[PDB]
Amino acid sequence: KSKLPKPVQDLIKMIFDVESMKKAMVEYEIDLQKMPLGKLSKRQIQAAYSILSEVQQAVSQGSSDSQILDLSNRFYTLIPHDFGMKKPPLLNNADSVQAKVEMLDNLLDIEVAYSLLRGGSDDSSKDPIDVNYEKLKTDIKVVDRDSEEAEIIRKYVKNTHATTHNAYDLEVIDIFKIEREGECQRYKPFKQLHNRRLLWHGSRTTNFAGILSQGLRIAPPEAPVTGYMFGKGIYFADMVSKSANYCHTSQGDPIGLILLGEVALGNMYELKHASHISKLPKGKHSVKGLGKTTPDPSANISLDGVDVPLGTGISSGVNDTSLLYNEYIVYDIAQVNLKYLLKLKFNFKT
Amino acid sequence: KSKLPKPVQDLIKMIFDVESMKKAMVEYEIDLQKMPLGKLSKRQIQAAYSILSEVQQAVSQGSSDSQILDLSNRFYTLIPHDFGMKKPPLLNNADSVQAKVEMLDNLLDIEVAYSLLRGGSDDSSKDPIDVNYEKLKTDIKVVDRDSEEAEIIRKYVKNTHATTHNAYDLEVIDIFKIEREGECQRYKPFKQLHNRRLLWHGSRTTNFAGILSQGLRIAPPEAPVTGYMFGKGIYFADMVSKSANYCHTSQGDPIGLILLGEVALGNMYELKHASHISKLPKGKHSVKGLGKTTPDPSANISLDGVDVPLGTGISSGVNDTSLLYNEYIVYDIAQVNLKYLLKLKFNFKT
Amino acid sequence: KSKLPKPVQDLIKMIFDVESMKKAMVEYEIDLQKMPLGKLSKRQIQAAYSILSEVQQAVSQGSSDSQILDLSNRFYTLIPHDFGMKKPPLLNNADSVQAKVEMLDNLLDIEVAYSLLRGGSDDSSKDPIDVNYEKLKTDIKVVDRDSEEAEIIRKYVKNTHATTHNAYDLEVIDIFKIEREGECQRYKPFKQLHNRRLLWHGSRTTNFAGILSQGLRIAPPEAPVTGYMFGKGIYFADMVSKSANYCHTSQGDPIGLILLGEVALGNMYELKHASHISKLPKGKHSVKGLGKTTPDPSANISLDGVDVPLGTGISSGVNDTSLLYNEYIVYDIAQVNLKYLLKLKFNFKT
Amino acid sequence: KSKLPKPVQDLIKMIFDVESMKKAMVEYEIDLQKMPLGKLSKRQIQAAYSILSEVQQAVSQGSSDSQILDLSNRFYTLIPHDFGMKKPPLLNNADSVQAKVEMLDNLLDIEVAYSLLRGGSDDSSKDPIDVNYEKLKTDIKVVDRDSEEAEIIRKYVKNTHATTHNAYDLEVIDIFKIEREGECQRYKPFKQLHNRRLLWHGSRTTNFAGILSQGLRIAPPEAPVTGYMFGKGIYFADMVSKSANYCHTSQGDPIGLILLGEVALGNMYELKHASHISKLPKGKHSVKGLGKTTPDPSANISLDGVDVPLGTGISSGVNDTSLLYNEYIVYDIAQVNLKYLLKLKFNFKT
Ligand SMILES: NC(=O)c1cccc2ncc(-c3ccc(Cl)cc3)nc12
Ligand SMILES: NC(=O)c1cccc2ncc(-c3ccc(Cl)cc3)nc12
Ligand SMILES: NC(=O)c1cccc2ncc(-c3ccc(Cl)cc3)nc12
Ligand SMILES: NC(=O)c1cccc2ncc(-c3ccc(Cl)cc3)nc12
Repeated sequence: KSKLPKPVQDLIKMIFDVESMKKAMVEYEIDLQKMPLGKLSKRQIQAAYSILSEVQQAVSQGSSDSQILDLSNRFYTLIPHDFGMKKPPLLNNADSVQAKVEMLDNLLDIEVAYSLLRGGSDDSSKDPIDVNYEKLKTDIKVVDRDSEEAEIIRKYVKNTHATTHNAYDLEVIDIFKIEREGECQRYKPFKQLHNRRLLWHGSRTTNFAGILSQGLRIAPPEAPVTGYMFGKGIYFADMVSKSANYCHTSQGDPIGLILLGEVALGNMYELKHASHISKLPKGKHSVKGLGKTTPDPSANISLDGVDVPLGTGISSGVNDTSLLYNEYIVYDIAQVNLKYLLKLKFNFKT
Repeated sequence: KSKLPKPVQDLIKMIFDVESMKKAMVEYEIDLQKMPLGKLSKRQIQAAYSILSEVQQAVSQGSSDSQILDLSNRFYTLIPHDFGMKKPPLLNNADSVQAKVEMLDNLLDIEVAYSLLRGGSDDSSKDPIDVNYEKLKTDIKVVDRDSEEAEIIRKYVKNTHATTHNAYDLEVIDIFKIEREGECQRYKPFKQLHNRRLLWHGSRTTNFAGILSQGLRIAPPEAPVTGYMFGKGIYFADMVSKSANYCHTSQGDPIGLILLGEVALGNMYELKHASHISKLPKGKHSVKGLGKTTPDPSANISLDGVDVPLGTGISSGVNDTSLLYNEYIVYDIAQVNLKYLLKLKFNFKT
Repeated sequence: KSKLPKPVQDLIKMIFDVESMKKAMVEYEIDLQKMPLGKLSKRQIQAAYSILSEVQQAVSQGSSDSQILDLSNRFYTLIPHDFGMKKPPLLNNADSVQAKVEMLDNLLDIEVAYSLLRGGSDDSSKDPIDVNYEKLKTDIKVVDRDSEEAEIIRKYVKNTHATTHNAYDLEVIDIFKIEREGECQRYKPFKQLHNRRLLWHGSRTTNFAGILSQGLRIAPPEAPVTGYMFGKGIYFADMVSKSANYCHTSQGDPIGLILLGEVALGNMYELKHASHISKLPKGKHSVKGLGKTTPDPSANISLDGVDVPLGTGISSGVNDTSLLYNEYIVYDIAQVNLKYLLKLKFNFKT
Repeated sequence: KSKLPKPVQDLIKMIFDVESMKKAMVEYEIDLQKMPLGKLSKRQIQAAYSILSEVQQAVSQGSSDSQILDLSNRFYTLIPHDFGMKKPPLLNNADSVQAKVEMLDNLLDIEVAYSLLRGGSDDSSKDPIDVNYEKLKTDIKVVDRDSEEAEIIRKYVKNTHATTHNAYDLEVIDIFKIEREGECQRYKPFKQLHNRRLLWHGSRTTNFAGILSQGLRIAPPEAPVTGYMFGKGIYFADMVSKSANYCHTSQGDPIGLILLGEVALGNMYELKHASHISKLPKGKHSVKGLGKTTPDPSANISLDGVDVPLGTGISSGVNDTSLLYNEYIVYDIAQVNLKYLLKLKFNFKT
């Protein structure tokens, strides 16, 4: 039925916990009585995403309340909502839509874990976990907290944690040398570039499912342009906390998982002001966003090629930037490979 | 029974309407249970505001994370919210905080209608109505549907209806020549001030009972300063529709109330960009926001010592501004003196 | 000699100083020996204007050394310059191409005072002063150092003398009453507009002959819009010293002339930033640049009606705007009506 | 006579012609009468630097008119000028000082030359050439026209010659391989940095005597930051034409001198908008100005650690940058090792 160490089990389930996946669709106010996990789909969410963009060009170009209104109505039709007896919010405030973008985004992954799990259960193998874990196509290699590799990972978390995120705290618990389904032959031609470094990348536990079926993806095409500060692409941080801030956990759930991986940054194009990048300047490969504080460069290990900014993040010279901390964004899925997949508690400050 | 011309009665009961008030609070995601309508308090609200003002300051300074945490919990608790099955919408985005600034503004009058309501269950000289009528300390004397005034007033409504404001059609149902007791007395000084014209003012119907009672009021000190495009004051539009857009009358409640008052402006301070200010430049008595559309002035009829921009919408010749229509914002509750109240029906083309 | 008040004569002996003309040109580095005073022409200078304009819509719009080099040539050949053994300045520094604008302006005026100065002023009856007077086609009368009028002027002068302009002390020598032949008939329409004030206007003395003959003109079309802060129009001030800084007086020539005209402002367009107006917004009849300082408003007095801003300088509530002091620009020449022409002597601190 | 190859003999005499020195002094209107070479002085020029920056602070911090006038006086009273019969320019244009930064910069070297040229003149043996050659304390050797290096340097020129610089062609009259005494080891410590490359530097001929004897240096402490775009440092280009322009040659004086040095940039703090740097963001070594057009990135030609941008100039993604071409700044003089010296003729068609 099984064999995976306890920590692996406490994981394989979280990934397919069809229960939570519901409490999540609920959080976004969905009428789970017309839009259940069973009738989800990329191609549908995609239509949702597209409606959202036809609303960005709406306000911007200045559109008749009629048009603004129609749009908002279609969106709430192709994506049912359960408000109760309260007036359905408006979608013409940029902030309003962005809220929806975040929503539609966290959804994408969900459609996977289910449709991906709504089958494959026939050849009587082992306990439910094995039949799923197997389809992960990800050798969830195990790591020891008292050997070598992990030894370093310890340092990372501890230091890369911002002073402005003192609303909770971390506590290393599980390290697992995750290894995708041959994403190796993919990230190899992307060695031809300097700048190999391990950065974070947090998310919602309900998401870490498809993050393995076909790793970190970039906002599909139909996504709104002004949806991201540096455009549609994979985002990374050299500050654990900041990336943790993307786990979204409450007092009754101080236990989400994070991830660590290296990207082929090559020659990074660093901005200090928001820009919805479409094409990289010729010669450039990635984009860095200079924040007001940064892992002290004076100190930071490395090896095997990759680099690690694990120095008491101090204040950089940049002082006309909008960001508070750094950001790294590459625009080619094949320009990244996942190495380790942590997980720790968030014991807040209620 | 009653001694108010039929229409004036349908009005008394409409604004002093029991059920609607509760119908209005629920939709705001308020938990009637823990938040009993008969428990609203003038100070209980001003306490809420200040929480918001602190929530937007620290957010516009990327301060700490233990600010939104604590501050968010507090608010939702002071003002009992029943998200039912949804997750408490953190007020971090510094955007959903505005929708909150709004609600309170509303709650303010709701709170006044009630108190004012619950205070005359004693003597019984006439129908409940007439009793609640002597409470608005105002003279609501109907206007002869067929006369100059109606013609003027009605033509005003029709002419300054803006195009981009398509989704609803307007049709005057009845005009009321209101006269708040004493308003005439404090407005007296300001009539020696040049530049005073009839502008519009919309609002939810459950706020009128308190408006006719204590008149138009600025946001309290406690409320944020970045809550209103041009600071805390009494707003006015010269575009009927624009001001009607603030009645929030839906398919279910197709009729709202619009207020026509006389404003002592004088030396206006032009602006094309939103600028949250707390004071006027020397020699400045009001602030005027420039819209790309405005009433043609060559048609500014002068109701004896008062102007009326009944001039059909036209191009102002300004274009680098961020307003599609004008706004007038006074900062002394005395510079105002309401003259007309009107009932209208909204014909939606959704 | 002549039946003209001694004073009126000295004013004439002033404006009609030919030698002082060449002096100007010289200070500009012009080659009199190639461009003799008697060789000036309006089309020349005008055609010179377009070159500067052509540099604008070229220089900053991205250019080629060849062009700037070429256009700079076309310019310097068209208008001779003597720099001696020193490679002549190349037009492409904005501040550089800008002086040429300040240069050309002063030039267009010299030519007018010149062609006028000699067109038929050598008759029997009376001498030159008398003959050249009538050329001015403007009544000129003396005002007494005791007339309520003079007391207003003097008051207006000393009170509105800015504080940054501390490099000289003023002293009114001879006040004069004037009236251009047929300007009243030209100002009659606007004579019935609102907001009329006594604003200043400073100019180089050897320009007056043309002004008292042609009235204050607008920089010809062919001038780059960018060569002027608020588009091409007439400029006035409420700080005597702001327009006085334009009389181009040295110690050699410490006595200058300044104007007090009646301008029909109407609806001003309150701008605090700079823009190169080409068209005006509806209803607008002028533009008023906002400055950090301004005359005290409650100090405004009135002479014959016209609001005169003789109120001691005050800090305005508009601090961010570019201008340190106010400005007024009208774009139709008929909105101005010269009344008083002063004759004051600077006391320098150079 | 001199035992040095004639070509070298020409450069020594050229960069020591006391006449072309004076031609310089006059180029700036400097009064040679009351301000002759022999009277120049390190202390003097420096003191004017302080004044020059006084004009900066006082101008960007405001003040009044009387002060601006006094500082200029103090400047001219220090460095005598002869403005013929023109109006003595006023320094306040915030860039009218820039032209003075240039002057004072030149004056320092011009002064140096003269000083070296007199500390060892009354000697006897060979032509004063070998006498001045040794004073430079820098080995100079001719690079054979058909020397492999020659084909590379020339390639660089013809390739990195900007298209907007079409007001002159370029021909390499001479190529030199110089080696300043001492500079080989004060640079050694920076030979460990990364991104060491060949970059251009163009300056005045009368300026080279000191440059070879003191090496390229950064503006003094007294000197004002406002005089430079990215602060006091040593600048470089990768577009020979860009550096060419700084040789200030004319149809009269067509021959100029430009340098090729290998700068140790390391980790560049890349900007794209004018900024007067003070501190260099941690981890940053140099500064890079981004240009709209740039030497083809995939054409780089490395020479052991030292990269060479000889690729034709094409376009880079950057479009919001304020620059037309790249730029390079190091804020430590020891971070630059001079290598070659070209003597080239310009070819204008004017
Ligand atoms: N993923 C990270 O750890 C992460 C690190 C750093 C910056 C990020 N900026 C935006 C987002 C982001 C998160 C969720 C969604 Cl839906 C869109 C963008 N993530 C980020
Ligand atoms: N209501 C009007 O007639 C009105 C007219 C013009 C401008 C306004 N700007 C802001 C608000 C406003 C609306 C809702 C809330 Cl809660 C606060 C302010 N109202 C306005
Ligand atoms: N003329 C005034 O008295 C005067 C008053 C007020 C503002 C002005 N702004 C610019 C110029 C101005 C002056 C000379 C040149 Cl050549 C161009 C513009 N004059 C002004
Ligand atoms: N030297 C170059 O070829 C050169 C290349 C690139 C940028 C430069 N920016 C400023 C200056 C500069 C140097 C001295 C002075 Cl006085 C003024 C400007 N030179 C530069």
